[PDB]
Amino acid sequence: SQQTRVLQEKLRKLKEAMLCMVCCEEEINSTFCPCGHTVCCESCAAQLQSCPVCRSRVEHVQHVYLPTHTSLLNL
Amino acid sequence: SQQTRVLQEKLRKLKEAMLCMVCCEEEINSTFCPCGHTVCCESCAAQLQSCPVCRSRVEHVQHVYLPTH
Ligand SMILES: N[C@H]1CCN(S(=O)(=O)c2ccccc2)C1
Ligand SMILES: N[C@H]1CCN(S(=O)(=O)c2ccccc2)C1
Ligand SMILES: N[C@H]1CCN(S(=O)(=O)c2ccccc2)C1
Ligand SMILES: [Zn+2]
Ligand SMILES: [Zn+2]
Ligand SMILES: [Zn+2]
Ligand SMILES: [Zn+2]
Repeated sequence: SQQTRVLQEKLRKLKEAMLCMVCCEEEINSTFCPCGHTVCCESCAAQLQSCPVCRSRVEHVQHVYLPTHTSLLNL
Repeated sequence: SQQTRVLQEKLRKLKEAMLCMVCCEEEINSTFCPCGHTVCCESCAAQLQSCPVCRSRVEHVQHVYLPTH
C-alpha cells in the first residue's frame, strides 16, 4: 500500500543517517574528541586535523561501538 | 499489507537500538572511555563506574553528537 512506501522511506533515511558524511559508504564508528561530533568512519576520520562540523581542533579520535552497527567492518 | 507490518517491526527495532540499554527511555548520546562502548544516555552513563558491556573501568564519559539524534 501507500503506507508501505512511507515506511520504506523512513527506514531508508534512518539508515542513510548512520553513514559517514565524507565517503557516504561506510558506517559512522569514530568520534572527534573533545568536541564529540560522531560523523565519520575510521578511514575518513584518520587525517582530519579539525572537526568538519564545528572546526574545533581534533585532539584524538575515539572508536565507538554502537548497537545499530550492521556492516561487516563493525561486526 | 503484511509487508507494512514487517516494515513497522524493522523500524521499531532500529529505533529501540538507539535507546539507552539501562533506562530504555532516553537516546544513546554518551561513550564510556577508553573502551568505546556507546550504549547509554548521559544520566545512566554518569552513574556507572564500570562499563555495563565489558566491565572495564570508566576513565571518563565522552558526549557524542550523532546525525540520527
Ligand atoms: N559491534 C557490537 C559490539 C558491541 N557493540 S555495543 O553497541 O556495545 C552492544 C553491546 C551489547 C549489546 C548490543 C550492542 C555492538
Ligand atoms: N591516555 C588517554 C587517551 C584517551 N583516554 S581516555 O580514556 O579517553 C581519557 C581522556 C581524557 C581524560 C581521561 C581519560 C586516555
Ligand atoms: N546534519 C548533520 C551535520 C552533523 N550533525 S551532528 O554532528 O551529527 C549533530 C548531532 C546532534 C546535534 C547536533 C549536531 C548532523
Ligand atoms: Zn568515510
Ligand atoms: Zn565538532
Ligand atoms: Zn539511560
Ligand atoms: Zn566497555
